[PDB]
Amino acid sequence: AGADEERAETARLSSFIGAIAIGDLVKSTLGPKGMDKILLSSGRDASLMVTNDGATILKNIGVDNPAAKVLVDMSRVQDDEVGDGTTSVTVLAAELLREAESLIAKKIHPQTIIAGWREATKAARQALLNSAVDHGSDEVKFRQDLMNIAGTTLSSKLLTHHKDHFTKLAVEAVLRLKGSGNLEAIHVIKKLGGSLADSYLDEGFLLDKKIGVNQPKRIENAKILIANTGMDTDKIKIFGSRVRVDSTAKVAEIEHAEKEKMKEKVERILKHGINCFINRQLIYNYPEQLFGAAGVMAIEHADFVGVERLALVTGGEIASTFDHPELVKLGSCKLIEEVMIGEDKLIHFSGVALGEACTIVLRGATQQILDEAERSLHDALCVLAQTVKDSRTVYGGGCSEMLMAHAVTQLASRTPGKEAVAMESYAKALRMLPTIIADNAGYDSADLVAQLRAAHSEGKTTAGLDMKEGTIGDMSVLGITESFQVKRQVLLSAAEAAEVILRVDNIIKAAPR
Amino acid sequence: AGADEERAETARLSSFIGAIAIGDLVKSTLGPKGMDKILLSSGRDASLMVTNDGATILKNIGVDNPAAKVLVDMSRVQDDEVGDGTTSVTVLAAELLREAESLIAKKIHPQTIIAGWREATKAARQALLNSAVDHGSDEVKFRQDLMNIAGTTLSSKLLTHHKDHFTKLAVEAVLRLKGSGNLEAIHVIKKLGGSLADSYLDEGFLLDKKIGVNQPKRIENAKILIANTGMDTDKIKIFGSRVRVDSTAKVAEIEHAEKEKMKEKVERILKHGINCFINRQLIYNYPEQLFGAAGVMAIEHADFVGVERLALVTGGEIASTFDHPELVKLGSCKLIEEVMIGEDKLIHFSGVALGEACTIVLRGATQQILDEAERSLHDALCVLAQTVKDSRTVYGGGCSEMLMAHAVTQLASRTPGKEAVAMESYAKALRMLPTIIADNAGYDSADLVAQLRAAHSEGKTTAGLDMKEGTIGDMSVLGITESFQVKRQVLLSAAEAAEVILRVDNIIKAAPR
Amino acid sequence: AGADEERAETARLSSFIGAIAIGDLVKSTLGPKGMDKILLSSGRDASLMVTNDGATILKNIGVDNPAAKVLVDMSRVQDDEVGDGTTSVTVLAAELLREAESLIAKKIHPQTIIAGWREATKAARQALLNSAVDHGSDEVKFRQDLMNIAGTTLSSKLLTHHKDHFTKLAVEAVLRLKGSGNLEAIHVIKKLGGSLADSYLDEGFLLDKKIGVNQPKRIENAKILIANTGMDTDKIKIFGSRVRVDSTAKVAEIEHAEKEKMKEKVERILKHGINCFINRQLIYNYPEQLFGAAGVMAIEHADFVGVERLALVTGGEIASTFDHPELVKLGSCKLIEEVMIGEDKLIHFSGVALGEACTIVLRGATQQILDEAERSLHDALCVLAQTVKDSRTVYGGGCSEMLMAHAVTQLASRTPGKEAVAMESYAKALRMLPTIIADNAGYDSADLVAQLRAAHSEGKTTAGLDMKEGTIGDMSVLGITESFQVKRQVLLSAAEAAEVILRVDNIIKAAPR
Repeated sequence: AGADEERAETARLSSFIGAIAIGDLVKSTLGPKGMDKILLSSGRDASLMVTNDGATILKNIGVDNPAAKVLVDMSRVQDDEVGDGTTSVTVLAAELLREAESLIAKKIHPQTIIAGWREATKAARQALLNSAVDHGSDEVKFRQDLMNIAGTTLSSKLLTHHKDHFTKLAVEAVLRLKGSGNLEAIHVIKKLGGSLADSYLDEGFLLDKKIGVNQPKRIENAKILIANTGMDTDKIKIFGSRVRVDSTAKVAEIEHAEKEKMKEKVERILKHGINCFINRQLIYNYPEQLFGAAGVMAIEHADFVGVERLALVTGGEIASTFDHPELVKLGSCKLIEEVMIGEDKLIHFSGVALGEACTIVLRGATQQILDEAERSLHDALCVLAQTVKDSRTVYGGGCSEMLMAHAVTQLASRTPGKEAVAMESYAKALRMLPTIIADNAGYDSADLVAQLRAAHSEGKTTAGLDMKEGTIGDMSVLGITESFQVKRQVLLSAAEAAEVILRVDNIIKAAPR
Repeated sequence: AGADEERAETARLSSFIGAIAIGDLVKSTLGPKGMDKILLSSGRDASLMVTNDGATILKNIGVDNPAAKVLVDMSRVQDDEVGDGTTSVTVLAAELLREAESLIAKKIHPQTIIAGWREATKAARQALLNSAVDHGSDEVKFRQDLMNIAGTTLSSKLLTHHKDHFTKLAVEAVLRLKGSGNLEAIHVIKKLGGSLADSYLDEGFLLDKKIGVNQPKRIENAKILIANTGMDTDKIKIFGSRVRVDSTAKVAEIEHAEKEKMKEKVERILKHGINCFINRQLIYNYPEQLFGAAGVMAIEHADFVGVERLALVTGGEIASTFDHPELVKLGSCKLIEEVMIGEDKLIHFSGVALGEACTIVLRGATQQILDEAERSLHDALCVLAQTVKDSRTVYGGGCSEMLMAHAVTQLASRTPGKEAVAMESYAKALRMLPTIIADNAGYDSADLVAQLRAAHSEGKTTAGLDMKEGTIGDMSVLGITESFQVKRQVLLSAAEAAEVILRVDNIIKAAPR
Repeated sequence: AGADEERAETARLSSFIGAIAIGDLVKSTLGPKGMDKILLSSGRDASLMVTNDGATILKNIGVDNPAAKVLVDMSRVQDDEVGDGTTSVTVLAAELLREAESLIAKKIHPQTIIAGWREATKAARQALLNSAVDHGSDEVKFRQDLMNIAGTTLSSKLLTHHKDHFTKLAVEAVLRLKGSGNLEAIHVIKKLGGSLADSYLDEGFLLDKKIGVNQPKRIENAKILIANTGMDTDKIKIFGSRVRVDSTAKVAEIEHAEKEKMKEKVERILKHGINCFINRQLIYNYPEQLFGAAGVMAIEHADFVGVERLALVTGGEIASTFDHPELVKLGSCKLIEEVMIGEDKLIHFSGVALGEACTIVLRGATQQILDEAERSLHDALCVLAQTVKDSRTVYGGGCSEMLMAHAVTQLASRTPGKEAVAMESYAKALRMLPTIIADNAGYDSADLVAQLRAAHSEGKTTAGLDMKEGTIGDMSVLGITESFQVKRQVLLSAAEAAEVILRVDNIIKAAPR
């Protein structure tokens, strides 16, 4: 079957290599001051894709044959549950593998060593219920809505110079989302024109299409018409082919028949007061001359997904044949217009009666960075939704890591012999996270770690690493916090990821269903 | 893999090399006695293109991997707002990079150095509000229209002998152009025939087509008809199919139907007084005989772009079916005729009542050099149009640069330590421009630097580098002046390109896929 | 990387190499002795073209990449002014480059050297607006029409034993083209039959074609018909299909319909008295039988180019459908006939009322030399038109070059020696020409230079190199003269063309790395 199997030394090594390669790259991402990375790939990759979110970059590609992709895939479930904020879940699992060099010296029973992973659940659950997290969002909430965790997610990201304002905007978007919808109908677009606000919140839906140069500039008391069938007429579903009437003179009636399609469209249209027509496909030329005289703005080949979303927004319609007008059609009427804001022209649909669907339009600084904002909304939508629902968070700035480390030292003394040596090694791993945060800051590491441990040991969960100061301070005053979900899941599956490879000392031979 | 990550000094170096290569080529370009350059290259290039405009050449070719294309791109946005006259903006940006080698010797914090750019605000503005330059350009004007900057723009260019006259012509074009209509409707064609004037200005629009050998030579009562649909008839979209017939005689009735189509065209046409017909497509043969007898000039397969601009000029038309004659067509009426010019035959539309759109025609001797005028005219339109709107200029020949240099010298050593080195690096950058101007003309650079600084220091703004003289002289009488917004923007444009790579906060980075 | 690597020493070399190769071929050509050269290429070239005139050979073919084709191109512009006689302008420019080797001795600044070209304008102004010319050429003028300069142009050419008579003929040709035309409508052909005249002057246009086996030999009071559309008829619009009949009687109309086409052509034709028909395309067989019996000669697939000249000649016509015979057709009638010239069979159109367009028929002895005459006509027409318009001339045979040389020697010592070496070199360029004129004569070159200079110095412009004498004599008696503006342009042109690549030190490169 072309099976690739490695015995003892080689099998273990591949996991070891996979964990180390990813650790160095992800470590710089963490913290208020993160580093943006630039990735270039060939083969269905347009240009360098720069992702600040570690989970997004791993999901996108499958670089090579060594085992690590499955470990990567699991993080998505975590994302649906919580996901982002800052990425640290992958890093802790990778360092577990490094003491394995020490482990070979033990020389014969790795399985006994394994009982530590179940023990790790003990280590992780001890962390659970231990440490005051937060009071939690009531619902909507006035000032606790943001200016907290989203900013922290952003801090590692470059756009933060104007971006932090954008993050603040996103919570407003999440609060409106809760009501009856689901987790759908959120649309964001960006504009090349520069502004300090760098974004506007629209009460309705954003679209970009035009009938033609002629027609009135704006419409009011608008009525919206949506048609399943195109305005094109002649073919039927089967030719109706070679007609041959009895000279040129009667061929004219068929041309006349076209006029009948034109007239029906205007007669029915005039009574309603129709201000806008939206059709998802091709549109017949004849009606276009007629729309301009009437003062009605139509949209040719409107995208179906936008239209379908639009329908809940406008009260909906039953789309059928030209009978479609009047009562079978329901149309919202606040205002439809093409406004000209800043430079590039677009059409704004707004004032929806339903209130169950909304759209956001962004403005940028004008450059390569502008395309960055596309990925940027998506990060914001996910961070806030979970933070309000979980109602639980933990202190950032490495505050969480030092507290747990003091507790885990005790755990090694907890077990009489073999368990103790293995359990202690897991505990020392946590120490590196605080050390790395301080080192990139531009401050002396030795002074930092000694003072750090003393504050955590005392019992203050709030106290943590302050990079700006270069010393230890109160994290809570800063307002930096990490989502509660990211911490419980990493601890539970960090052990599971390493568990499938390392515990296997020998291989049978399968692959079925 | 394939990341092209470039860390610390290597990243800085790529910016450095791009700047030095560009400056040497462009330096000879700005001056009364510029050289002129020809590029051979190969592949999709013909042979020795010669461009005197630095901005045009940088955009045309993107030769290599190092970053500079985006910096180059920004020059064009400047062109819309003024652009050229002479190209000097690119040179100043490059020189600021040379001091960076000195900076590694300092080896402290590159961010700290960045402070000089921000205080460059007090430099660009120092150039501003200091030294009155002219005062005029209120609108139209008799002799201030040219014999100024346009001559200077072309002074560098070889075509100066006969062409300086052409430059004079271009401002007349801008005067008609000016209004609240921004920039629209400008068309220029060079012709293969030589005259002393080497160009005549047409009051209307120039086109090149003919109905056929028959029909009268001159209409002089010119009325214009434009049709969206061809004169061709048969298929409609309801064929009547491929057609039988018992005998050849029956097919005769079909010909007769074609005849009716001819008659409708003439009956309506004579009443209007129709003198010329222009159709943007193929034209059916039958009407052609009709037009010839009537004394009406028609154009087959007329280009659409000419028509839309022409419509603005004539007063417009509404293009529909054969109902098109009379009132639905406005038809302007001064003079339409085909006029022989020197060598090649062309058709001229003239006498436009609206006044918004006009056309320029150039002739020339008949040279490789002659095609040069097409790109040159575009440059001519851009320099003069902004000259009137800005209403402000600066002294050329290095006068502006030496003055600014005197102010920056005080700033340098006065501030102690780390900031002084940064401030002074920018300051001596200005020194190179005086050296570069004198060196290319055949005079000793060393002597020139000493004498130049002493005159500027005294307080005479007008005095500057005179290449023909070999020393210093009064710049204003020479006729060399620089656009007002080129100087505030150039300092800012030079500043941002180098600054962005040195910002983002450290970033040692690495990244996989 | 791209563009061609030239600046400093290598760039100078390309100009240098182009000048030396061209000078040897052209040097032989100068003067009555002048040597004819044979050039061979077999694909797109009929036979070796001797091309005695230097200007004609350089323009026809651009053999290679080095710069020289553009320098060559200017000479035609000179030709438009006059630019012929015997070629000398190109040679003087080339020798300017020879002492450039001396210039590397200076080893540092070529620009000081450049001021010498300006000096040349001062030096060359003593050759134009100076000396004396001839003061004849009233325009038209019956006896001063030729036997002068055209013979001189031909003196170099070998054919001038019977050829000189041909040159005399050409002025009559220039006189007839006098008017509002320019240079158009002149056709020249040659024949293989020998006669003393070697040529004949005809009243009209010559075309080689024949109708067919049948048809009258000659027509008088001839009327000319030209048709855009061929005489082929049947399918038009809607073939009426391919027809199967029910019986013999119905098919009567098809055969008869063809007859109507025949009837229109004959009945309309008879009233006019039609003697000849010319069609630029294929012709239908039925009319062909008619033309023979009627007494009318028709031409199948007549060349369109021949037809267009003929139209000015006959007063023209409007070409369309069979409505064409009568007033819409203008016929000029003298005599149209097919005649025998010595051996070959040709058709002659003659007796043009307009007089604006004419054709020349050359016969000749039966020689390689005979094809030389075709070469001669293009040169003949250009020489005479300019001579009447300029009203000024200079003495040939090297008389012009030596006089100028005496003046330039003084100039070198006037300037400082470093400058002087560069100025003197332009001056000694003139000296080589006297040596060449004598060398082709077979007389001793050393003796000739000494005696030549002494007579020119004295002040006699008329005195020059008498090749036949072996010493020096009166050029005017010989009748050899050069037009006045050939000299004005050569002196300005020779200097700056070379100067543009020597003026500049560093140049044209884009951005390799």
